[PDB]
Amino acid sequence: AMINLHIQKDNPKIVHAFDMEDLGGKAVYCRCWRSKKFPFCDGAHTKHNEETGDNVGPLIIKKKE
Amino acid sequence: KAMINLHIQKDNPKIVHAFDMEDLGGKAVYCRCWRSKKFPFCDGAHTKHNEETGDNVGPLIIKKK
Ligand code: FES
Ligand code: FES
Repeated sequence: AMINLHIQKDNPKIVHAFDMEDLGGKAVYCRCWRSKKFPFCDGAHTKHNEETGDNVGPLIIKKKE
Repeated sequence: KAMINLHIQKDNPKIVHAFDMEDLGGKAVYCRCWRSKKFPFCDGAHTKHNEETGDNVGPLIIKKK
């Protein structure tokens, strides 16, 4: 069973590379591949966890202050 | 129907990782397939997942400019 079901299925390996300056003060990244704002988290993991019984959540990268 | 995460910290109801940009050093490669033995970091387990399921998931790279 696949993890990603709809994102850029013409791409054989979806990879996102960012410079830390592109994150600003905080970036919240999607790790469930259900977000409408992918690679960013939009809270779609909540609906996925409720329907499948999963426990996935996002990745948060922020500035120290 | 089926879950994304199968074995990582199943006692945790929502797996979230939060880092300061200083904790990344020069480059961090984050897992988005939940198959890595070094989770939240990518160990290349996505290649085996993509080969077996026909998926196209890949990691998230955050680096210094
Ligand atoms: S929407 Fe995918 S982890 Fe939040
Ligand atoms: S091991 Fe999960 S994306 Fe590389």
